[PDB]
Amino acid sequence: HLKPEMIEKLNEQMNLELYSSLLYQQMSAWCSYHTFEGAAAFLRRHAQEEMTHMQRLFDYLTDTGNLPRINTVESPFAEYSSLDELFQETYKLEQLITQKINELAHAAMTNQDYPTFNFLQWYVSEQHEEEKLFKSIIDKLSLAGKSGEGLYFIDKELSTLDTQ
Amino acid sequence: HLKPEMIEKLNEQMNLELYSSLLYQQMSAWCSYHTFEGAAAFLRRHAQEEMTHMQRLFDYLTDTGNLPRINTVESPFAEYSSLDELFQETYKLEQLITQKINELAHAAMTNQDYPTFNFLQWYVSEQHEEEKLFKSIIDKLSLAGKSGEGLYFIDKELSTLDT
Amino acid sequence: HLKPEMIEKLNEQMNLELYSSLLYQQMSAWCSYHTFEGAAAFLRRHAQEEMTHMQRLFDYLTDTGNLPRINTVESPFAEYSSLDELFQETYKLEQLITQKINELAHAAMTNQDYPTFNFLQWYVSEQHEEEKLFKSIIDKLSLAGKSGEGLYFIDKELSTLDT
Amino acid sequence: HLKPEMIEKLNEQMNLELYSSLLYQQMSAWCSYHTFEGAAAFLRRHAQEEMTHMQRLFDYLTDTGNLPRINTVESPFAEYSSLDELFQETYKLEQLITQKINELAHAAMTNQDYPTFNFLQWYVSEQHEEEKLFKSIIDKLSLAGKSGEGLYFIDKELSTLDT
Amino acid sequence: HLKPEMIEKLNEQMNLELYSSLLYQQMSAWCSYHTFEGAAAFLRRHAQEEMTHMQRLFDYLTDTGNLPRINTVESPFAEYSSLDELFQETYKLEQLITQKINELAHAAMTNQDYPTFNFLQWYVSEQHEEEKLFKSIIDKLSLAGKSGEGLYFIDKELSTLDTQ
Amino acid sequence: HLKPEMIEKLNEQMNLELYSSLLYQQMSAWCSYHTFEGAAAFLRRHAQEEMTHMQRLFDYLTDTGNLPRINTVESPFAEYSSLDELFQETYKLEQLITQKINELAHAAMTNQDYPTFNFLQWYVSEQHEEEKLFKSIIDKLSLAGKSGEGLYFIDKELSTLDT
Amino acid sequence: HLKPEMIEKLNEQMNLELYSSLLYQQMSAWCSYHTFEGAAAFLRRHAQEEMTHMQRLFDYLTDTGNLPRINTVESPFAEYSSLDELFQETYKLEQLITQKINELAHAAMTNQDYPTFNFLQWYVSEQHEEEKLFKSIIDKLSLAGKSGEGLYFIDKELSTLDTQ
Repeated sequence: HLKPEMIEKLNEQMNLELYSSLLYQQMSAWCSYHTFEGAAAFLRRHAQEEMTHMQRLFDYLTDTGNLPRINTVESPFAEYSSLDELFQETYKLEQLITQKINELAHAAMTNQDYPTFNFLQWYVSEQHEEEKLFKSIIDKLSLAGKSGEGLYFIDKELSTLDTQ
Repeated sequence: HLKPEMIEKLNEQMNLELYSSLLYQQMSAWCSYHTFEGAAAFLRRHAQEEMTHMQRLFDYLTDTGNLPRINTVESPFAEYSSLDELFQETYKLEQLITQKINELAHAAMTNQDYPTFNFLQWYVSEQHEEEKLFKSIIDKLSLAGKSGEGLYFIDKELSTLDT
Repeated sequence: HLKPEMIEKLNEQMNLELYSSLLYQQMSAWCSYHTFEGAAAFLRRHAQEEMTHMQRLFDYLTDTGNLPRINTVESPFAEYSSLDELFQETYKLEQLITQKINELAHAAMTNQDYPTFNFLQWYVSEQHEEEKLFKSIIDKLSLAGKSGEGLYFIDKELSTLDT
Repeated sequence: HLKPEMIEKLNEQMNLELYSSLLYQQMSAWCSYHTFEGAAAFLRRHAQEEMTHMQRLFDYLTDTGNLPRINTVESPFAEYSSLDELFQETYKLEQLITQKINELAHAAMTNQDYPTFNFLQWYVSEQHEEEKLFKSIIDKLSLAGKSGEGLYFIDKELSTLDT
Repeated sequence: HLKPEMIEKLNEQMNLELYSSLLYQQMSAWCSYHTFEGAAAFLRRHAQEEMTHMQRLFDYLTDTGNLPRINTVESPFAEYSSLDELFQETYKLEQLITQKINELAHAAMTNQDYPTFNFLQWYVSEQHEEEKLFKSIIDKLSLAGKSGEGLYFIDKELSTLDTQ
Repeated sequence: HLKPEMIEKLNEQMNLELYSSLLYQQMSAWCSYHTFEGAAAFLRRHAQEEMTHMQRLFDYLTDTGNLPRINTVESPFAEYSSLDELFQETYKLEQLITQKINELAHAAMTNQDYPTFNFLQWYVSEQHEEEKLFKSIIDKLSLAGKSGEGLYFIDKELSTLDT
Repeated sequence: HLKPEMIEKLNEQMNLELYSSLLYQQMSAWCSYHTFEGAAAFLRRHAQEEMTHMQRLFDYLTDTGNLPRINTVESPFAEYSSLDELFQETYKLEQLITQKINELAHAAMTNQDYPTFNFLQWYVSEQHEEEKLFKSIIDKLSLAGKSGEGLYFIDKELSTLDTQ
């Protein structure tokens, strides 16, 4: 009893959360391969977090009598020139996700779908936290990332970052 | 480190496990949509388990100096005519995984890759457990799955199976 | 404080929740009378839950300087041809409540009543949970409700459902 | 010590108990193969119990200065047309054991072997409990065993019966 | 989905483990009859251990969709001239069992049956332990077994041997 | 018992592990003398670890009715130009140890010595972990090892690494 | 600091303790091969003890600014005609160690090396314990070691000797 438009938008965001999980997972291999073991462990944990975001959309869709649908997932494989460029990409992905959540909420308002607007609030709030988390990592690299010694400590901080 | 043939079969297996995870995820949606909430909960738990099979291959690739590559995943989306057909498919999928693992083990032997052969034993053993679990569900469905009532109870058992 | 239109839709919703409580109470009598004691126990618990939905609207009206008014309640008394028809009706009632809440939320927006919009989110969220609970009971009845035996078991599940 | 006739009937009974253990073991294989995993688990536990009946006769023979002799055991392998036929056979086997014990008790009396008569009371009493357990399983199968669904539930009960 | 050859080999080893249980049980009567109560108790416990080896093959066969089959079991009855000869026989039985496990593993390799090769590893490892256990008993008898006083202490050590 | 070839390769690997222990021990002195006390502590702990590797082979040889032989061990003493060079040598040594273990596993398979192949699995698995550990130290030195300050921290991390 | 003479005698002594470790280890295999498993265990534990005596010297040398040096270690492999003869050899070795420690102590006095004389007191005291331990084993053997039965008991004792 959601409108088809909203069902699909929700469904697409579910797929986006899935992609993001796999992108973070893939990025963790780049890190491991380039010796950034602590950044690898943060990314792997973050990948798992994103699956949780996926499952939550998946559950909203099944609970409203819909059939979520996992679409083709493009390969997340990429090359990065530095640890710094990899985290620039994570931050831009999180900004895209934020923007798609804003579009979903706007569409929910325009369609007068108050259940979905309310459901989305969890994501509005989480994306705020995500952008702070990923911006703080860029800010660390900016400040201390210009030597191997600096990278070595940031890598250590990443090994346990956000496990409060 | 490892031979090109081994790296490639490992990487392909890691992708098959990822696919399996998503297929179980997708099937649990089919189950919720058709009111089998227990089966859905079991499929969802099992999706997560398959992800850990993926990760263990991912971590062996990275630990051996290689860069695991998550390839494009085909949509797991499908139609099933019955819960029974859906679990037939899970069992076939698990027999395919069993077979690819055995092929990987045999490649390891013939390439004299003892570290890989040893790594794979975890999968040989897990696949023995996977096939019993999925076959036993099919057996439940053969025995008691021909009425709503039976499905009802099987669905309930599935809601806590293997927990 | 609040606009006349908002006070009135709130007050009407408070009365709909009261009615819902009594209707569930009345249905639990139909269930006891027809030997479905489990369904009766579940309906009785749910009647109490609906009363708390009533009270929360009552308390928001009073907290905003208004005097909530319990209007005459129509008799919830009715005949049902089956336990299945009875639960069809509970689900329709819950979809009607969902719809009135969404109308109330929309009125809140268009009146730029942000305190009321915020108060209503508790109901939007509760109604999402109500519809799943009632739909799942209907699904149980579709699957296993066509024999005495199935009803027996469904009745037993209902006796502890959502506790 | 004991008379030749007593030593021999004891030794034969010890072999019948061994055979019974293996027959229950073998039946549990038939049950697993046909998907009755609960019945299989119960048969397997019961096989172990029959082994302890064997051992107690073994230990009485040795304690009385005799050398117990495990004779050749016939293959317990067989085909059954149904789980019901299989449990019919367990019950017949248990009635045969009951009868051989009673013959042994009577031989003990007529040989004025009071130590043996006293030793055998453990078996008289155990056989009373064995026949109730096996008869009750047959009764479950008569009552609810005519559908997949019933078998399903009976199988589940068997998985924890007498534990 | 195991090959018939492997199913039968597994099945035969199951029967061998069963025989061995009954042989140990039978040997314990010889011991009791000849007053070696402690050796009797070790043998009875070992007989139970061998049944466990049987059940494990039995379970692998049922779990792979096969029907294990208990065959005719020959009588284990024998005469022994001494406690020492009885333990020579236990050691040779364990060497036979070891060899049949090696043949089963070789056949598994040749057939490319990696599940069965992996299953058999438990037995490769156990048989290593078994041969040490039974060799140590022969070594005790060799060293201290030549008098009744010696036999009396070895019999006492046997009464609680391998119950760690 | 085992074949002469297997006995000899096992004995030679026992000796290689012993040598490795003493090399780590000697390298720890180089590190102490050049003020890398944390590196020295890690190397001392690892020398003890390699001693356990030696023992497990010694014990397999004795348990199989053989007589292990500790051969003459050449002095492990050497000059290192840097801490980075020393750790490059430890990694090369672990690679050699891994390769010998793989040649031993191979010889076991082709001699059909399944007991030894099984025994060697512990080493296959251990050498996988040894290589990850020693490669990670060289990776730390590569990232952070180019200033006294960086060496200072790596040395700290090494003082408790892998405990 | 440390005079050359002292550094050398200390390093030699480190190497003798390393040799003694390996000799005890090699002797345990002899015991194992001849079925004296309790003796083998004792010697394996004692080879570990000697290694700690090696390490304590190693650390004294490094702590005084020297570079201890592990020299070539000659094969400890030997034939022993009996368990008794093997323990006669361990006793003689321990007397040699005692004597080398006393020569080191004397060298430390002659050279006015009070730090080293102090360091060596651990060894003086230890070697007094070592000699009692290995003498007591020979004394068990001369008393009860002339029958297989006697040997079986001493072997049992050896299996847990010196463990608290």
